[PDB]
Amino acid sequence: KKVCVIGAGTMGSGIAQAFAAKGFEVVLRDIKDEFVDRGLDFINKNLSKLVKKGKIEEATKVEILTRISGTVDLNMAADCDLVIEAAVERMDIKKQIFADLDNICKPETILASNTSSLSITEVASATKRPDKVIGMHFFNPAPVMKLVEVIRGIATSQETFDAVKETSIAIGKDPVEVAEAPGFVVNRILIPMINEAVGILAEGIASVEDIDKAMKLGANHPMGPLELGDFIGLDICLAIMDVLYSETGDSKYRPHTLLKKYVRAGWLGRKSGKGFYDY
Amino acid sequence: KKVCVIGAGTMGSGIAQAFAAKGFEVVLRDIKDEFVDRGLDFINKNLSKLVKKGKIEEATKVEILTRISGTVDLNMAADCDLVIEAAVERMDIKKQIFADLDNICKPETILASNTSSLSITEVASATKRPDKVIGMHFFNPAPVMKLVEVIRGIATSQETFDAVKETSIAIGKDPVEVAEAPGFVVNRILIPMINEAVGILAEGIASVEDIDKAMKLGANHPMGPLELGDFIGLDICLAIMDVLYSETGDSKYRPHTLLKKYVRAGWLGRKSGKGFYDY
Amino acid sequence: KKVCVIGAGTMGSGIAQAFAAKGFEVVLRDIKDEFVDRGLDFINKNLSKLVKKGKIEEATKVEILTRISGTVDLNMAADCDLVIEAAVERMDIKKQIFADLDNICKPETILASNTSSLSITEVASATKRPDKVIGMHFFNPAPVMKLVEVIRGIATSQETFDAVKETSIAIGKDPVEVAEAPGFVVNRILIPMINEAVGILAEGIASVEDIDKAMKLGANHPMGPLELGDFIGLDICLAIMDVLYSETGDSKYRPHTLLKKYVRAGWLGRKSGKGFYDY
Amino acid sequence: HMKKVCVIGAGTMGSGIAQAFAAKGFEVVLRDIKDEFVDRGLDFINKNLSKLVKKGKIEEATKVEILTRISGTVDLNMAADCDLVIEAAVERMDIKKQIFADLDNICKPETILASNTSSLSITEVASATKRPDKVIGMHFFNPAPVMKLVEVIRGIATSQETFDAVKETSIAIGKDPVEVAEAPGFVVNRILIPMINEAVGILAEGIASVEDIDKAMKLGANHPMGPLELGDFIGLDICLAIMDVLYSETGDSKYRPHTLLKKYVRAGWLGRKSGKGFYDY
Amino acid sequence: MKKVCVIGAGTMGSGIAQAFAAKGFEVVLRDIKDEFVDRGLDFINKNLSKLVKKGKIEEATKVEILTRISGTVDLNMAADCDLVIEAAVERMDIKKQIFADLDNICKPETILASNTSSLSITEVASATKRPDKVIGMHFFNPAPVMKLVEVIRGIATSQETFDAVKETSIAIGKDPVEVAEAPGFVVNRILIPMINEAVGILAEGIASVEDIDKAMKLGANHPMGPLELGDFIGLDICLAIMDVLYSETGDSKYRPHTLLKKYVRAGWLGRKSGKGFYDY
Amino acid sequence: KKVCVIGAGTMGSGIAQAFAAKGFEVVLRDIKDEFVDRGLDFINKNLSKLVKKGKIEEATKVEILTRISGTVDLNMAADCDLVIEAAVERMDIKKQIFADLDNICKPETILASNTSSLSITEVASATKRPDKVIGMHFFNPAPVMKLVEVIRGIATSQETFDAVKETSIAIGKDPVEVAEAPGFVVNRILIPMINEAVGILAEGIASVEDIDKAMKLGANHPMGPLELGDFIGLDICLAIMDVLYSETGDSKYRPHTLLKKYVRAGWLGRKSGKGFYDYSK
Ligand SMILES: NC(=O)c1ccc[n+]([C@@H]2O[C@H](COP(=O)([O-])OP(=O)(O)OC[C@H]3O[C@@H](n4cnc5c(N)ncnc54)[C@H](O)[C@@H]3O)[C@@H](O)[C@H]2O)c1
Ligand SMILES: NC(=O)c1ccc[n+]([C@@H]2O[C@H](COP(=O)([O-])OP(=O)(O)OC[C@H]3O[C@@H](n4cnc5c(N)ncnc54)[C@H](O)[C@@H]3O)[C@@H](O)[C@H]2O)c1
Repeated sequence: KKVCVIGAGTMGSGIAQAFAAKGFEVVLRDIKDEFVDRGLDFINKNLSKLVKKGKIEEATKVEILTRISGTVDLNMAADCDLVIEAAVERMDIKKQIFADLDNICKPETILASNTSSLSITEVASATKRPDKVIGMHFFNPAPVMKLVEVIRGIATSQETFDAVKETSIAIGKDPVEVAEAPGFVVNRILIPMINEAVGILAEGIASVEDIDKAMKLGANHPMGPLELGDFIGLDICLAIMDVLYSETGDSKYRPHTLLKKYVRAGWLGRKSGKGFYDY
Repeated sequence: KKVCVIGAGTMGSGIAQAFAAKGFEVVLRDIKDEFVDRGLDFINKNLSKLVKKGKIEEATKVEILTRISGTVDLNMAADCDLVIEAAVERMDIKKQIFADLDNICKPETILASNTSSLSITEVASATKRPDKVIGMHFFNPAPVMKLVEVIRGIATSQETFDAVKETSIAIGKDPVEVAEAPGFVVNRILIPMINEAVGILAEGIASVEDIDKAMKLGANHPMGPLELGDFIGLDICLAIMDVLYSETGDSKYRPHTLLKKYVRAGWLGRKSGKGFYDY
Repeated sequence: KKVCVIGAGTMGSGIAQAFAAKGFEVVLRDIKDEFVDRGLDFINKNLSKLVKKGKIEEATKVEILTRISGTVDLNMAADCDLVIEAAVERMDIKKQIFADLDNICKPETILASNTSSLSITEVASATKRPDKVIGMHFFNPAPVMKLVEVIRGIATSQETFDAVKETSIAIGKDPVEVAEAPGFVVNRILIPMINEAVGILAEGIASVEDIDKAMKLGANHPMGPLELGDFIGLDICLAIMDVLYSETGDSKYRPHTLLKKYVRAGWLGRKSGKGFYDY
Repeated sequence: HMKKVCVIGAGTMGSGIAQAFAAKGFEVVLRDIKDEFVDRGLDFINKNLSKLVKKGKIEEATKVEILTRISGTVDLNMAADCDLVIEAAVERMDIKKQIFADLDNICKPETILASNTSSLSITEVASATKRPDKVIGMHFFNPAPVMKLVEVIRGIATSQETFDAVKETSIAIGKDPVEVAEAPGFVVNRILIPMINEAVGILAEGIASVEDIDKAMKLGANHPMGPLELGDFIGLDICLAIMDVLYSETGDSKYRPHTLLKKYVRAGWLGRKSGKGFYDY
Repeated sequence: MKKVCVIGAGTMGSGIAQAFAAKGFEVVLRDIKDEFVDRGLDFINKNLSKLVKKGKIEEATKVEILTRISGTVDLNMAADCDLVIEAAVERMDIKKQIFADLDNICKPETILASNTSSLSITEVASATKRPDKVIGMHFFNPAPVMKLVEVIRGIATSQETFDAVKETSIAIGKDPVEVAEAPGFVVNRILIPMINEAVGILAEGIASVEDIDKAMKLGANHPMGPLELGDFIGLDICLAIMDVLYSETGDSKYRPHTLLKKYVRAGWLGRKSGKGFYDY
Repeated sequence: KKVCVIGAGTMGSGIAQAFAAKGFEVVLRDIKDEFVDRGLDFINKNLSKLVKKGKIEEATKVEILTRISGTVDLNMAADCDLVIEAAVERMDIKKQIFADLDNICKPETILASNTSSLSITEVASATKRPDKVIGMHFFNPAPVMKLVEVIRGIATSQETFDAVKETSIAIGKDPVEVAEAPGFVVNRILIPMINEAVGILAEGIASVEDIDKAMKLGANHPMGPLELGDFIGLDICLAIMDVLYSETGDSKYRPHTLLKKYVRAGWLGRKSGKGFYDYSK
């Protein structure tokens, strides 16, 4: 029924749009009016694009925007049935936010995090409602991508998973159940695949462009892995490999040294104008 | 030019079709008439499907079939410009055949292997022609799939590479350059991905179908890794990991114990009615 | 209920004895009279020792020996409800035995292996009743030791597992359910512990006596790890590590070089008069 | 010849160690930084002695004699004339060094300086003193009054004389010492905790249940506890920390802690002490 | 290149300064205070005096060389220099600061090089707006005599920046090699793991310290055995390099041996402490 | 003292020479007359160089050859005091030879192997005189190279070791004591250095020439690792890395895939005219 999204950045704003799009009332919290407005402006822009394409009615864009209430006040979360944290990827911030909501929110509230790399279970333990703590891992762009990885911490109750599953379906998404482990499903498979491509390039086995063509034509992938690395962001790819190696303690997942070098140069991919390809 | 394909199974016959179809004279060789004739039957069937599909006229079918001469006699390769060895077999006898071809063939002839598990360099060393020995890795089905991984043995000359590259383009393919290494590009990246999926299943992190769903929706792939494993054949997948682990000596590429158990059960995927899914 | 034990060595004989002791009619099959009679005579001696010590009455011993019929003829397994193979572990042979038994025996017959190191699943694939093949792993001495690790191949049915579980209880054993994996439970944990001790010794960290004393007093174990290795047999300990490393592909389970050296010396422990200690 | 010992850190382990010495005719000092800690340690010793009285293991008067040999304090200088000092305090290296450096200045030269640490380098601690030849590990097992094993840990500069002296003292207080050249996990932890970590791996992959793993080990290897219940008994946080040290020190992924063990610890499911680990309590 | 600034008046810095002045180049030698600069200049004066005394150069040659070296504390004196060499061993945070400051101060042509092998040149270069002009130039002690320079290219280092540094290296009598930035470059990447391996052999009682060293000297014709070499380099240094190799690669192949850790922890660092694998 | 060398190949002939130059009586055995004469020629030819460069007198050359008798009869080993096997690097054959020698030779005979790669302990176990079996690892060229790695099997006696140490000194060598382990000392350290260089090359970090120059100038080595590889032979280098990986079970010692590719090409180094460098052209 009523949802709070903590953080009005790229994912936060998209998650807010996704719920609001399906008739849910949405509180959207950030820490300065400027940041809130930036999120509302971004949603508004997305929704204009959709009206412009004839995909929705102008009245629908308005109905959706009116369902979203921006705020800088964390107490606005208190009567919400679901909170989705999409803040900065920093463990102490996660834990601080969840501990506080645990006190601010009514007992029934489910507390979810969109985190890619941090332990749901650890986050849960900072609260006295671990049974109600869960991961809800959306994919960019949140309004469009149907996949949600529903991450169960070891103490996440079946009741909590079931409600989030149903809520996920209710907003037009296709949820999958994942017991907490490093990289969940998608990143666990995909990022090492990008890291493997780096390895091939580093040893002069083939060129950036041949590696990518080989994967596109040979495995029927939409993008080649290096192109994909650039799209996701090489700093993100590296941080993910760092967590896989760190969490597993298995050198299997060691990020390649050439990857480290690209990142240290600021050659992060599309968003910096340069990565494995020049933009 | 004129080309010889050695091996009249589905890959060999397919490759011969791809050349004949582009105006090249082709000698298809296998070890007895009944293998040769089966392969020509297979090709005939393939070209028959393409008339019904509307893509070519029956006349063209006939013309394509006239360019292909079946034989048991390896001496018919003597004046060929390119010889493509496609018969899956042991290193000991592949070496013989390349050595045999080295004596038989005119000095211009390039000797190519379709292998993906054996060393191109090692095979080349059984000939006095190592600068003219090269890998040409086609993808199933050979007539339609555009990718060719052109595999350079350490002695393969730039001349030999450039000729095979241009020949590849002449038959409608999109060649990539690959220095010989374990798994080339496609397998080196793709198979460990399937192996990774096995690992996630094995630790009860997610079900078979949620793993595949997550990869299809999350990474926009047309098949999930486990479903893909069943399609390739889990025996084939295991054998590839075996090669990667054996060649690298890096336990990063260790095949998962669970994959070994599926294969020892004869649960090979589609071809046996059962793998990670049952059919 | 009627059981067949294949292999009149120490373990096979002990197994036959445990079954006979609990009311089961038992066929004991080996490849030659000499081995069969040696088996029966080992069981006689065990039972006579128990009489002498006053644990069983003479008439109990006589009844027990009556329930065991020695034979060299595998067709005597034909109507047994359970067959337990306890011959020496060579996959090619074990597969032959299991295939033969598959044709000889009635369809209800469950086929069990006492192997510690060969794949139950792979053995099962040699038969047309993979759902009736299973591991039953006994501990020396079988008449005395309570544990049975019941090893499910990936195709072993619930019904087959439930029947073996009940039978184990019926013979006064305490079965545990183990999905097939390298080392099952006990060896998977115990041998690497012995291997670890060897490493400590090899780096001069502590003496043989102090390593074993530390573990006895510190972990409340009845034998220290090196003693235990000597008791089990160092050749046996090394073969298990070899299997763990070979199946996992994880160098976590590499056997220590010092252990290899002891075994190559013939310094196997108690059975040779010398291992980590002198006997 | 040692007859006066100072124990530093009045927790479970330090108080157990003070009691083991007090019970065997040493003059014992027990130091902590706050009287509250000291008093609590005394209460803990009082309590274990009372349980022995009540079991009929010892007379009440014996208990009163034992308690009299122990003098609590917060003044570090009370260690000055001790023949032996056993530090059993916080496991943080920089503070441990400071303690040992101060003891080095405070103590007569004959005084042997020991640590009960399981995780930190004796060699490294010794290097903060001018008496590295007289620094040593004396690793006790909980409960210290009952368990006979002591792992006597030699730093690379520990002298034969220092070891001999600690060896014969251990034998004098009724303990059974073993000699261990410093390395990660000494003997017991180095072998035992990886057994526990291995059980977690078996569990994680659905190979067998918690109860079946433990039964298999108890019956199959003739152990009194299974690895998973033993982890719960030791404390899964303690188990994870040790694995962490083994992996960190060796740099060998052979000793990587299982990811599932990490998840139990992160949940606060530490075993008996939290009412939940691999089993419910 | 006419004018070079060397930052750091320690042994390494002063040595590099000397090598440049000896070959005709004008040099600015910079450090943090006058005492250090003067110490460095006295060190150089002494080296050159040794060369005069042994008959390698004439007194007037020594004087000429010394006059090409100007000493300072002020980093602004590097502004018109064509090459800057940051010699002092730094923390990453300070290094980045220094390079960022040089980037703002110097004329746009100036190439900014680092002698310091432990840190990523690519990472340092990202602290400036001239990453194309940031490079590694790794000398060997003593820098006036040792011919080898490992010229380390950051991933953004331009062909023009490398070519200039290669040419300058040859102009000062050195023998440069090209190295793409990677952990341990060439020399340390091969050499230090060899020492580490020796330690593993020692730890398992396979052979004694002396027999290990004898074996390598006589069997592989090495000038020093691995264990005495460890002592000469400094075992703390050796450990720190293995730490970097393991940390950067993430491969257990390069794990420092636990016995090496114990020697360092004891303060038994080798010659510099009077004791390592040998007693000095 | 009488010595028997099994194998008149490069190493055996060299070893035989080294013993006869120091006054020992030598029996040199191979399986055909042709191979014996080949060995004796090779020795004669080496000694002729030592004369024609004034290193020894013509009379010394003759004395030396006189102390050597070629044979095809293994029974000529029977009364020798030391047998050195330098035949063929196959475990079955070493076992076979040593089993037979154990029966043929008098009880006092010490049985030594020149093997680089095979277990001394295992070879010794095919005899009933394991206390008398040992490794004597010579370096090419055996007559010149001073180092000998004396390899103790786990059963090799102190007596046997000291005898072989004394004999090693007596023939003007500098022996070192090595407890059996993969690669002994020299190869265990040296070959992975070469393997490491290969990895630097494979990743485009530096060229062949620059790698070797870096090592020569930077480490004061006479040869760089890649040219050293070519000199030793890349097949030999790969076979050693294979043994290290095989015996240790540790990926630390995995041979680089690039090395494997060079060897498969027949680019083995100097012996084939091409390895990391071009020699023949
Ligand atoms: N970006 C992606 O593609 C992606 C994909 C999947 C998951 N995630 C996860 O989502 C999170 C990152 O989201 P993003 O990419 O939108 O980041 P972002 O930097 O775009 O937005 C973060 C926002 O959080 C706000 N914030 C910081 N502290 C806060 C607090 N205490 N309360 C409320 N708001 C606060 C910031 O002001 C900022 O607007 C991470 O946890 C990441 O793991 C991101
Ligand atoms: N060549 C080297 O530089 C080198 C270096 C280190 C160690 N080794 C060791 O030396 C041994 C041999 O090397 P090599 O270079 O002399 O080989 P080689 O092939 O030059 O000579 C081997 C000789 O052994 C003979 N032989 C085979 N079986 C025999 C038998 N039963 N009795 C007597 N002779 C027999 C052969 O006829 C041949 O003449 C190997 O064990 C090898 O590991 C050699």
